[PDB]
Amino acid sequence: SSPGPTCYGYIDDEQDLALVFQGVFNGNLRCIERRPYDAEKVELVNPGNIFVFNEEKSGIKRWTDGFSWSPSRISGKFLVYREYNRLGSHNVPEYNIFERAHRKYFYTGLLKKTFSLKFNMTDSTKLETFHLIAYYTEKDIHQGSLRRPSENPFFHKFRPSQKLLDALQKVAVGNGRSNPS
DNA sequence: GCGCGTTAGTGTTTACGCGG
DNA sequence: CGCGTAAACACTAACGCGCC
Repeated sequence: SSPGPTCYGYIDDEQDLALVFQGVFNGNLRCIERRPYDAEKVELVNPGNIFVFNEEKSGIKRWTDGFSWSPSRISGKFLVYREYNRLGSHNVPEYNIFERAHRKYFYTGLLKKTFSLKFNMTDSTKLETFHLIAYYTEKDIHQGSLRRPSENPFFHKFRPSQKLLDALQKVAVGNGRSNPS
């Protein structure tokens, strides 16, 4: 079934995030308003797919796509997860194969990164929570087949308000020590 | 539909590695 | 130390099974 991604591309840094969020605040980019159905979940997971949803307005606090994910790792201010399956007995790279006893599993190459932003949206300081989910693949990192919002003319009009930029820099995960090259 | 035990998503906490 | 990685752990939403 048919509601789809909020936009298409790849998120690398806060500038990419800011454009997507601003695009959502303006109303050009449509957020997810309800949890996907079981059959809708299978389609979510396509590379380049980006989803944004308001926690309060949608009732979604945790995003579920029905796939198998590794434990969370930190990459800057993002959380990253890796999809894994079990073997047959078709072949895959050695390093991508592991074995949680007793059975043997492998990493597919599909990846998910997440980001949460708490941001004022009227008077007072009641805060709404915006969730961002982005799917991509290792392969798309080599080929560079996915477009970043910040290098995509479509997002240019979504130039971020300073309040958004400030809110984004205030964000941290675990110890604030994660900082990949 | 509802109750209830299990799994999983989202982080925090704690531990590991190393330049110099 | 200061910087950066990465595994362990804790919380509980969300799932899914039984019901028959």
